[PDB]
Amino acid sequence: AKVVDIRIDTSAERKPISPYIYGSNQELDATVTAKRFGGNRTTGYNWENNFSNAGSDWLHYSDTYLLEDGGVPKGEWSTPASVVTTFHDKALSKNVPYTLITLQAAGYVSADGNGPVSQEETAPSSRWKEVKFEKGAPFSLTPDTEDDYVYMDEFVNYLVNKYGNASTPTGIKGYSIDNEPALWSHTHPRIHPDNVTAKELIEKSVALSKAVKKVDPYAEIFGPALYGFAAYETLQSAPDWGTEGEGYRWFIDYYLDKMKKASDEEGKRLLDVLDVHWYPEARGGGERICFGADPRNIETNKARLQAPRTLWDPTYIEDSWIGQWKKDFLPILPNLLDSIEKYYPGTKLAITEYDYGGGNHITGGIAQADVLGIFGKYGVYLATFWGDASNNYTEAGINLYTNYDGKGGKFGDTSVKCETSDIEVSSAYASIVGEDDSKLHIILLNKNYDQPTTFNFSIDSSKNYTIGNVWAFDRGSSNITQRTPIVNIKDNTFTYTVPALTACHIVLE
Ligand SMILES: OC[C@H]1O[C@@H](O[C@H]2[C@H](O)[C@@H](O)[C@H](O[C@H]3[C@H](O)[C@@H](O)[C@H](O[C@H]4[C@H](O)[C@H](O)[C@H](O)O[C@@H]4CO)O[C@@H]3CO)O[C@@H]2CO)[C@H](O)[C@@H](O)[C@@H]1O
Ligand SMILES: [Ca+2]
Ligand SMILES: [Cl-]
Ligand SMILES: [Zn+2]
Repeated sequence: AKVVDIRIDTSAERKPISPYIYGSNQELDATVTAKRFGGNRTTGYNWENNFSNAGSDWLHYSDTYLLEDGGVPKGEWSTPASVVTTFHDKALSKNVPYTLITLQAAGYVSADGNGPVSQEETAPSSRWKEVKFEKGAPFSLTPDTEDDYVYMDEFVNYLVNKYGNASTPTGIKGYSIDNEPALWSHTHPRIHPDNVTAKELIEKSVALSKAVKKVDPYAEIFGPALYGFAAYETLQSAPDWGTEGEGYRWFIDYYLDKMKKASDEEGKRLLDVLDVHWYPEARGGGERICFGADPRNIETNKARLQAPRTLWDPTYIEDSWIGQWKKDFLPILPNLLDSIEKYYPGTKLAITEYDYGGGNHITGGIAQADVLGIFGKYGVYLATFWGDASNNYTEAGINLYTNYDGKGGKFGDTSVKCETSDIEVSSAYASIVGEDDSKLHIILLNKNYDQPTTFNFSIDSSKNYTIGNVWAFDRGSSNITQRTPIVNIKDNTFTYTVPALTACHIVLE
């Protein structure tokens, strides 16, 4: 019999959980709290006519993909920014409080939707329009599609004119400085053939941020949307890192320090959120836990359940090149947060793309629930899962926090102290609402693969809990269903046995 003790103190370690950590990039069968318009297709997106380029994802085709995939009504295809206004309109209609829109910085955007762009048509060419951050002339709500430029501040002006600025209820709250710059030369060689330099990225980030904030001083700027660890460390061996990086432990520090320096010179914050993508490299059963992972491989599923620990646990070393060669930078969230504290205090942290895999398997659901608990506990500001609606268990993991009862019930927004005696077989996160502990929320995850786990709970609270309602998902179904309530609570202690591989949300009152 596996027995684990869970100890919670509702008065200790109280910290707000940002409401935006429960987001997505795609349209999911889950209640989300943030929507990001980003990814490869957004680098060459032209707001003036809605065309965009697939880059290496599909023969460098310039077409109407984003209009089609975004579900934009045909009659609006020629309307400026219809891809983005359709995107934000949808978010607003779903009561999503945060919309993050990627702006273009690689350099050029699609001039047309005429198909493949040849290598001989690498920008500049008739197939592209040059991006300029500041128009330097009066904005127009009807941008000229005949000239050679596309202006980012004019794009932002169009959105602010329509929705109000970021301080208002319907305004777009954040903008991203493009997408995965260290991969521009790989994903978008027809736009930016040369490997991005550290100097170039800072120059562009500062210039675009200034341009955006002159239009909407309340908008939050997100950067650099790094694809993965190699970019975090050296911006993918940036051509000038040997010189620019002198004295810096990794590119993350250089980016924060240089953005802080530019902000100090400008007189206002130019970087609001340090933004990175994290697709785990963790392996099990001979394969990575994401990207083509086989749900039949038990060792991979088991590795997926432990992988979230790389985000916070100093004692956990995953099986990957990062776990092997980059221990100095693990656990990853504390290292990113440490860098922020050292080089640009006050900067927020966001994970704008991530996927732990096994999306249609119970372990993908449990890992997703674990990751969200970790994001909340460690102070992540915004997070957006990258993956489609077929990831039913990932969606259950999100709904366990955002809509566990099907009627809007959600995890508390204030994290409180909650410790488990066995971090390998379980995870537990607790929260309350605001400053009130009248209702105590607990996400309890049993990672035991084939045996139930008995949990002995001990809670320190100003309230005496008498009932604990329960909602959970498991291998029987990704649908979250209400379970029999916990009723024998003695002096805020109780014992609850959970079946193998089950994710629960307990609400004590
Ligand atoms: O070209 C016409 C053709 O399009 C087909 O659909 C394509 C689309 O053109 C293409 O742009 C799209 O690309 C995806 C890509 O497949 C996906 O891997 C990638 O994911 C990246 C992400 O962008 C991140 O920034 C980072 O690198 O991590 C993630 C990976 O986890 O995003 C791209 C889009 O941004 O794929 C679709 C489907 O193949 C139509 O299907 C076809 O009918 C049209 O004729
Ligand atoms: Ca133009
Ligand atoms: Cl990158
Ligand atoms: Zn789904």
